[PDB]
Amino acid sequence: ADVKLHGFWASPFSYRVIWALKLKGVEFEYIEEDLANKSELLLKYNPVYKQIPVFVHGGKPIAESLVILEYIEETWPENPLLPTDPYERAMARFWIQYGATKSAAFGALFRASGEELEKAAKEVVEVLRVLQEQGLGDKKFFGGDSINLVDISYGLFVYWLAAIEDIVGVKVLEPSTLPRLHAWAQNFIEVPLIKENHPDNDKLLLHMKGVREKMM
Amino acid sequence: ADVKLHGFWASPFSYRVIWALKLKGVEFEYIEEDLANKSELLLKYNPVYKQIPVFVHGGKPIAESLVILEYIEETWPENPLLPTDPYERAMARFWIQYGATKSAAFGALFRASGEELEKAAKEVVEVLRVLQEQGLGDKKFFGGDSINLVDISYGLFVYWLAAIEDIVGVKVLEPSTLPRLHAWAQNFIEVPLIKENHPDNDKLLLHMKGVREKMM
Ligand SMILES: N[C@@H](CCC(=O)N[C@@H](CSO)C(=O)NCC(=O)O)C(=O)O
Ligand SMILES: N[C@@H](CCC(=O)N[C@@H](CSO)C(=O)NCC(=O)O)C(=O)O
Repeated sequence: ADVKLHGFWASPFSYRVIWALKLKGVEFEYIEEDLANKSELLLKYNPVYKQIPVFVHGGKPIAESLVILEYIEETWPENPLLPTDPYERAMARFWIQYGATKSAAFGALFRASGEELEKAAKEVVEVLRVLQEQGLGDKKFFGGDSINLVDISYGLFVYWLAAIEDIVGVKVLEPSTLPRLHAWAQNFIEVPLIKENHPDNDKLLLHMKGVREKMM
Repeated sequence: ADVKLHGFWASPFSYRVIWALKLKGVEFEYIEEDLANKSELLLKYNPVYKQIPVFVHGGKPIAESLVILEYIEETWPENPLLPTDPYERAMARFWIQYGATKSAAFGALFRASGEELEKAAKEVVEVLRVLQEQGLGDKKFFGGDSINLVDISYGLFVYWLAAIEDIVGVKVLEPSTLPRLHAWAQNFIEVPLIKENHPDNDKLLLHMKGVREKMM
């Protein structure tokens, strides 16, 4: 396979690329990186950040999941994951950037000690409320009737929410508080592409529990 | 004028939009916002962040300078500010995102107290070295022989460097340490479009000095 993807089994960032490639029907070779012993190709291809994912097409590398997603959308334009209208595309990019900026609040809640856990959860709920009210609205998905790059970027929120609930013991996405966003999260998880491509849940929660245990 | 731009006289973010519009030859109405008494249109158009710039086209608003820049490039494709090849476009977006991520180091250096000022300056120099070596290379501009959206995004670095040097008293862009990036910064400042469109330097340094004086 011409296309290569360097990833990590538990990474939402490399899963974003797997979803986009599988949606487009692009064959690819997947390379699992040991983050404690990074491959020579990983360090050569991504000297700036030394992170996965690293997507390679025709021997040329691309780092940063959002940048890779836009390259895939431009290179394989069939089965579009962005709208064609520039204004609608700007709204999609606006919400993808909002997700990237606000993703730090989820890590803060995940590592928050007993005190200030209530405050960290409060800030996450507000982020989700704005996302629901101004981003999603009454649509089934951020992409309308089917998922698009906005829904793919928000898989990271679902990953964080499910882990925070099962490990931290706090639920920041309550059906009675955010009915539309909660319905979205359930619908997203049930999309066959998503159902078929995600880290083993038991293995993922165990891994994340050990990561949280480090920060005391 | 159909196109409207809500900005702030001392903002590099609204200057990014002015540069792109003037390069494209798009007429626009400029609205100066008082950040202490935001207009009804500013709060209506940008409820998520309540910030300038806010670009309006056909009565429809767009917030976030990088998102607005891509909308302008797609809407007025003549005089291109991004390459057409998807791989080259991905490298442009990669370096624009690197600039956004690393811009926080400049604010850190600007507000750094006497102790840890040396450390903040060290981290900025490393950011600039990677930008020079891996981003700019031997090109005159990030856009090659003429400025593109990458150069426009890096006007923010020039704004910070000039202010840090004249206010903090530390020079993080030395010609003998970063010759290519220093030559780039001088060439960028001398582009007639840039020379003709920037905050009054005396007025800007005075304003920024007062902003730094607040954080003690
Ligand atoms: N902005 C990037 C983030 C990638 C990332 O965090 N990758 C992590 C593992 S995923 O939890 C990574 O590769 N870290 C390297 C390390 O742990 O040393 C993107 O969106 O592609
Ligand atoms: N991510 C945005 C940043 C805009 C911004 O910081 N704007 C500031 C003033 S510029 O120094 C702003 O509008 N702040 C509002 C306030 O001070 O309340 C962009 O790139 O458009």
